[PDB]
This record gives sequence, C-alpha cells and structure tokens, in this order.
Amino acid sequence: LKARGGPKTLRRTPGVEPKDIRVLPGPLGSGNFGTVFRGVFKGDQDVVLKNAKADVMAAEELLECEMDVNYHVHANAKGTCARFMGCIELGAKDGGEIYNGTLTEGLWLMWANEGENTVEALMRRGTAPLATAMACADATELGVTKKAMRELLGSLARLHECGVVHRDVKPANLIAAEKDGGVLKLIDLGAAALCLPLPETLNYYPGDGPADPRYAKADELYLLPPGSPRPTKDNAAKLWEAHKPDRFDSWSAGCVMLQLAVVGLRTDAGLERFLADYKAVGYDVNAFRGEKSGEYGTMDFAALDANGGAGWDLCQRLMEAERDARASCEAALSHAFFDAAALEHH
Amino acid sequence: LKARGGPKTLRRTPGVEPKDIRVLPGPLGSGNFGTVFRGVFKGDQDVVLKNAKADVMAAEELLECEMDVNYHVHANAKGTCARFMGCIELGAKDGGEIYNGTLTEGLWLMWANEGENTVEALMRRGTAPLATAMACADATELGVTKKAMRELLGSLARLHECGVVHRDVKPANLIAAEKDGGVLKLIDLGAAALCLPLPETLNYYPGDGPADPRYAKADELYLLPPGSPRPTKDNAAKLWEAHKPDRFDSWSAGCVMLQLAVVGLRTDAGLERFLADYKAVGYDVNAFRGEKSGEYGTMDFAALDANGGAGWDLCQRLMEAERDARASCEAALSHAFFDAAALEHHHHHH
Ligand SMILES: Nc1ncnc2c1ncn2[C@@H]1O[C@H](COP(=O)(O)OP(=O)(O)NP(=O)(O)O)[C@@H](O)[C@H]1O
Ligand SMILES: Nc1ncnc2c1ncn2[C@@H]1O[C@H](COP(=O)(O)OP(=O)(O)NP(=O)(O)O)[C@@H](O)[C@H]1O
Ligand SMILES: [Mg+2]
Ligand SMILES: [Mg+2]
Ligand SMILES: [Mg+2]
Repeated sequence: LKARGGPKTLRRTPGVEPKDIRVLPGPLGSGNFGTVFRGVFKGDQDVVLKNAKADVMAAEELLECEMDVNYHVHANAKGTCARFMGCIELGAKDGGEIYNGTLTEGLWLMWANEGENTVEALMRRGTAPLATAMACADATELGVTKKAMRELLGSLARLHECGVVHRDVKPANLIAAEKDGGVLKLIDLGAAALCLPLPETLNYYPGDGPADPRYAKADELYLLPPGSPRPTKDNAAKLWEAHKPDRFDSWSAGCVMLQLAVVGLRTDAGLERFLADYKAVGYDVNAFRGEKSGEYGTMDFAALDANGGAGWDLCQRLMEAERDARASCEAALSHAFFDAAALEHH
Repeated sequence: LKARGGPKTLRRTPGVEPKDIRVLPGPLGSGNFGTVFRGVFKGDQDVVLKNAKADVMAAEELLECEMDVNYHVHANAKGTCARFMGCIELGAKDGGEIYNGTLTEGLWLMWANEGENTVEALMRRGTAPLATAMACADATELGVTKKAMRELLGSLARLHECGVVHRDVKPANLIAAEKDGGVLKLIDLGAAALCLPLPETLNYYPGDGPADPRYAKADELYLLPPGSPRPTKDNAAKLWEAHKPDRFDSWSAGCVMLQLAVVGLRTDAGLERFLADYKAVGYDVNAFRGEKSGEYGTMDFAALDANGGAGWDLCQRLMEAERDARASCEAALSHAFFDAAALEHHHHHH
C-alpha cells in the first residue's frame, strides 16, 4: 500500500500569470537571501522580480515575510515604496531558466520598475544628475537635501504610522521615480518589521537583527533590546512606546541626510570617518563642529550650516545617542529645515 | 592645541601591488558577505579577486577570517583549494573604480583562476563535459564519481587533519583545475572554521552558523551544537571528538557523491526529492532502495548499484543520520568503492 500523491498549492496574484512574464538575464543585485531581476510583464510593462536564493538558510521564509510586509505597505502606505504587483509561485516541471527569459521554480515577488537609478548611484555621480532625476529645481546640496529628506521622512512617518519599521534605510534603497515626478520611493522591505499585531507582528523580536553597518547605529542593531519581552498582541503598543523601534529608521535617515548634504560624505569611507568622529565626541553635533570639523578641510558643510545651522540641528535630532532623545521621523518632518522661504518676492 | 593624526596602515602581500591588478567588471558571483571578480595580475596571470560587501554586518570580519583560514590552508594543505595569492588593501584616495578596472577602497583577497567551470556547471551540461574537464578516462557516472570523490575526500581529510572544516562543500565549490591535470580543487573558505587552537580557533562557535540548506543536514546546521562549552584552547580537542564538526563535511561530500553518481539528482529539485525520501525512510539507504527507488523510474542508479552496491554503501557511511555513526572523510577514503577492479587495465599492462 502506497501513499497517494496530491496537488501542489501555488500562490498567485489575480491578473498575473507565468505566461505574462519575461525575465531579463543579469541580476540587478543579490541581497542577504534573494536575487532581483529585470522583467517585462504583459509585453510592455517594466517590472522587477525577486526570488529566494537556493544556497541561503531560510531564504524562502525570509522572502515570505518580505511578501507579507509588502502586502501591508501596499494596503496602508501606498507611494512610500516601489509599487507592489504581487507574487507568482512556480513548481518544478513548470519552471524554466533565467538565461532563457522564464521564471524558475519557487516564489517570486514582483514590483513596478520605478527607475534605473538609486540615490546612491546618482549622488555618487554628482548633485547635478541627482537633482535632475529628482526634478529638484534647486540643484544644490541644500536643495536636494531638503527635497529628498522631506520625501523620505514623509514616507517613513507613514510607514511607522502603520507599524512598519523599514530597517534598511539608505541611499541605495531609494529610487528617484521619474514617472512620478522624480519623487523618492523606498525599496527593499526584506529586513522590515511589522511591529503591531495586524493580526500579528512580523520579523519583530528582541536582540540584534540584520543591519547595514554603514547606516545602523553600531551599538543599537536591534529594534527591541536583547532583554525585552517577546512581542505579543497584548504588549506591542507598550513595547513601541518603551523601545521606540522606529528610531532605528531615524538614525538611518540622519545618515542619508549627511550624505545628501555633504559631497565628501558620499563615499563609504567618508561617512564612516564622520561617524567615528561623531561617536568620539559623544554624538554631539556642536562638539563635532567645534572639535572635529577643522579636520575636514576637503569637504563643504554649507548645506548644514545654512539658516542658523538648521541642517546640523536636524541631523542632531535624528542622530541622538539615546532613542528616548532621538526625533521620530514624523517630528523631524516639521523641523525648521523644511520651512518655506519667507518673503519670496515673486 | 590640535590632534596630530598620522599615517594610514594598509595590509599588503610582498610582490603584489595594486598597480599590477586589473579588475574585470561584472561579479563572477555574489556570496553571503563578499563579491568575486575576475582579474588580470601582471598583465598575463588570470586571477580571481574578492572584497567584502559594504552592506553586510561584519562582512569585514568574515573576510578577515577567510583570509586567515586561506593562510592556514596555504601553509598546511597545499593543493586542496584554489591557490591563495594573498591580500591587497587599498585606501580611500588610492582606491579606484571597478568600471575603470582598478581595485576599490578596502581589503581584497586574490587567488589563481583555477578554471572557468565548476563541477556544478559541468555536471549539469553532462557527464561527458565533466569527465573531459576532469581528464577522467572512464567517462561514465561511476568513472567520474570514483575520480572526483577520491580527490574530494582526500582533500577534506587533509583539511580536517589541520583542524579546518570547510562547511560549504558542494559541486558549486569545486573546480576541475585544467592546469593541474583536471584534479578537483575546493574554493570558498568563507564559511570555514579552524577548530583547533593553532593558535586560536576561527569562525568556530556553538549553534547554527551559515549553511547551504541543500548540502547541510536539515537539523544539523551547526558545527558545534547550541549545547556545548564555547570553543576554547583547552576544550577544543575534546569538542572535536565529542561533536565531530568535520562530519558536517562528510554529509556534504555524500551529497556531492549522489549528484555525481546519479544524473537525475544533479538538479536542486532532484537532490531535494531524494534527501526528502531518504529522510522519510529513516536515513536508511537500503530502505530507500527497498521502498522508494521504484518511484525513480526516470533515474539510473547504476553507479551506486555497481559492484555489490559499493557506491550505495559509501553514501550510507557518509550520510548516517547520527554524527557518531557517520564516517570521517579519511575513513571514507579506504572504502571498497575506490578499489581497482580485479585485473583492471590488464589488456594493456606491461
Ligand atoms: N522596484 C524597483 N525598481 C527598480 N529597481 C529596483 C527595484 N527594486 C530593486 N531594484 C534594484 O535591484 C537591486 C536590488 O534590489 P533590492 O530590492 O534592494 O534587493 P537586494 O536583495 O538588496 N539587491 P542589492 O541591492 O544588489 O543588494 C538594486 O539595484 C535596486 O536598485
Ligand atoms: N579560484 C577560482 N578560480 C576560478 N573561479 C573562481 C575561483 N574562486 C571563485 N570562483 C568563481 O567565483 C564565483 C563565486 O566564488 P566564491 O569564492 O564561492 O565566492 P562567493 O561569494 O560565495 N560567490 P558565489 O559562490 O557565486 O555565490 C563562483 O562562480 C566561482 O566559480
Ligand atoms: Mg537593497
Ligand atoms: Mg567599505
Ligand atoms: Mg561559493
């Protein structure tokens, strides 16, 4: 007597069939657990596709969580991130080959291709191509920083409002979306947490988690401190207020601001140098300006100095050593840095 | 008063200067914590170059450990792995651009390019191309399995002998080295542990470390089990005997053998299907043959069946459910699977 076989259950999005998708060879990148490819959907829609790495422990489960968070964001924070177009799951015999333009076995996620750039790529080419991609009329460090940060903080505020902490905020995960007026959109919710029970928290736990060492505060690589109780539907709100996991994104946003504002900080080594000095002076911006900035003769901090040092003050708020002192992204959005020019004389 | 500052310090290998290295754009591969590129050294030496991923926590520390282990292996187990040519560290102003063909800021490792094809790539094209690249005269599944497993198990035995567990054994990390008669060499010591105090253990810790879930036993994703005194210079030798972390490599080598031996098992899907059934029948090879083999009518187990089922038995030894029952790579080497047949080659022998 043999065990019977049975159907395979596959996840699918209404309107999206495997036949509809052509994948383009050559990954745009590989992250911790997955690989991203360019694709064409229904003949003329430019999309991007992500699958799980076969060689990485738990990769499918990590992608499943990214999928869940993407659905949450699609429902609650439209426009903050790349437009989510759903999923497609394929079986063994029904899978093809990447180098032949067909989706291979396993779960795939799909988004609109929001643009061929990232802010990291653009800023490293220069403030000018960055401002052009952003449709930013004030093509200066100050101009791009004001526009970019208003957009990033606005989006982070909306994410946090619906319980999502992105946890991988950085220029490489921002695209200037030319089809939507150049507005910045976040990508990559692969490390994101849902910190409210809707119906349950996702990817949210005590202790250290995935982080980009350049953009996460070195002694604060957690959303919940290692001693914290595990989150439950009953304690989530208390934990949100107590441990302020959203302040993880605040620090990262401060790092983004530093790089947009100061050309010399756009390289990894540049920002790394600044942060080491910043830590050395006790996470005190005024201390850095007084004791350290003289050492940065090759750089220009004009965007941060402008208007009573408003840029520096906003960085200080986003980058306080203590979470309890660090500004929320929502609060930061109301900072003087973002004030409209008075008496413009049009 | 003003702080004086001072010079930068960069790590370098005698005889290897960044001006002599041209990097070719286009990552050969993206691993967990690093990126590999082809390069040309001194205008005519084909090399491979690896740096850390900027976006991965402690990728820096992992590349340093990979460096340390490569030095250990170069000193103690020459020929087992891709030839290690040392490191090159570049600073900020002297750092270049991959698109301009120059090494970027940070630490780089360099190895000889041992060949353009991995065993994974070859075996998937066919036993024929694989046998050719291996200089394997017996161009059958049995032939290539015998030659390849002899080489692999030999190298693993040597690595274990100097305290190194590779921890990422699979066809993708084997290259048939054209410039050394086609012999297999391991690549990628990025997950490797040095498990003895020589003078200090490296990348050796209790609990689940990194692992390719295809080539690691699903419930044995560790070298040392969460339950065991952290590795120290004093207990190292004891843990080795108690927890047998090298048996991690034994299981992986059994997986390689299965794939070399059975064409149908060369796809992820194929090997996955087998290991699931194998697991289902209690990690019992004979049970598999008895209860399941009939369901594999599309596959041909001849290489494992040959000579009283020697191949199947070696697979059983390498792939015992319990580490205490699982063969070491050294023990696996003397198995009957590797015996010359009676009067083998008699027709041309002098
Ligand atoms: N919606 C999108 N539109 C355009 N490009 C995208 C989109 N999503 C991702 N990309 C690009 O694909 C690559 C990786 O995307 P991401 O979602 O960050 O996954 P990843 O695993 O982190 N890959 P990588 O950035 O190379 O480490 C980057 O080049 C992104 O710019
Ligand atoms: N010494 C070598 N000679 C030739 N090819 C090599 C060598 N080392 C690595 N490669 C190739 O580079 C790619 C990755 O190398 P590896 O050392 O495994 O680092 P990795 O970060 O794990 N990249 P990958 O294994 O592809 O995910 C593989 O395609 C190998 O074929
Ligand atoms: Mg990313
Ligand atoms: Mg770096
Ligand atoms: Mg590898």
